[PDB]
Amino acid sequence: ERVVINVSGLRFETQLKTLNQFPDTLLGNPQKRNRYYDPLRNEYFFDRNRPSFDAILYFYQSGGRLRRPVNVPLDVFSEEIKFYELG
Amino acid sequence: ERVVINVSGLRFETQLKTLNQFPDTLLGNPQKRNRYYDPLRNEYFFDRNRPSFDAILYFYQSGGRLRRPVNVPLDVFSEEIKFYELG
Amino acid sequence: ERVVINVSGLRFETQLKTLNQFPDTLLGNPQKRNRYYDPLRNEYFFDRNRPSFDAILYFYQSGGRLRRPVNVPLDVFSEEIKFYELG
Amino acid sequence: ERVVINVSGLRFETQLKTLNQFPDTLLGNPQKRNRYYDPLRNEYFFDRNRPSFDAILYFYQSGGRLRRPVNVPLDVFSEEIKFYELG
Repeated sequence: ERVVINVSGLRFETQLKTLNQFPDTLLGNPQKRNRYYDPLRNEYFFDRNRPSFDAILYFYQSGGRLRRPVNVPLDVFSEEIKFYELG
Repeated sequence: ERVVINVSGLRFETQLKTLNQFPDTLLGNPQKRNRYYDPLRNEYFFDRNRPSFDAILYFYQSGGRLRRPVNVPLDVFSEEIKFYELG
Repeated sequence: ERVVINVSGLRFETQLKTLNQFPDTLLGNPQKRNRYYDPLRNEYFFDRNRPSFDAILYFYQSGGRLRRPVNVPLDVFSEEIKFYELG
Repeated sequence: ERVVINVSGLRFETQLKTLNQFPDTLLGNPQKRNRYYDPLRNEYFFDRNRPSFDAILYFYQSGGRLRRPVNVPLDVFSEEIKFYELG
């Protein structure tokens, strides 16, 4: 019931139900997310920006609210939104 | 004597005495906090905003001081305060 | 040669030599730091503000430079400086 | 294929291929990075500023983009850039 997402060493844990809410996104779509799955460690690994992920995960947890972390530059954050397919 | 609170993968450790200071809150009230207790991992798990929790825990540690993290948006933070019942 | 400081669940690792640089401080003075030592886990535990500690540790690592983290309020940070005896 | 960089207790994980992109830097040059390698723990250890490292790692991940974290002071960050040899 609980998924582990490893973003460059920073582990995030959430419920599969939280991700499946938006099946139109990378993390909400099994076919897409599975290419990042590590069966040895049983977690999804992304070699990407760590600070931006708090806002990405919150998008799912809040049911669709997206807020840019002030500490994260606008151009860095927009690239992440595009990668995770939230737009 | 020490409690572990797991907020979306981010572990916080504090003393039970620190939480019991405010028995009128979610974390200070055994009946409320226990529904989030995971006996397998022996920790309380919250699938919620990670950045906001530093200020939530500090509220207990400082004996009642609540300060909003600049890096956390006002509307996101207020929802957390309501959830943890600090108001 | 390496010490582990656990601040409310957030682990920091540094070298004993880095702390001993300022023997006039809490962390640089064996008699003071030892009352926070946990022999079971072999780490020093502080049930205190997590965000402020990055600047506290950097004080030792930089050889005396103290900068307040913008994300940490001035009154919260000053209380930490007083506790760790850096002034 | 995956490297672990331990910055004062904060673990970062990336791919060796991500670092080797810039062989002219500390982390991209085997001869330089190896003096910080810990064979016992199998990770590279740096007793340095933690907040600055997110932007340092992102430099490699983004293929050369360097942005200063607002929460990190300009003079602290510049010292890190010099140490990791990104300039």
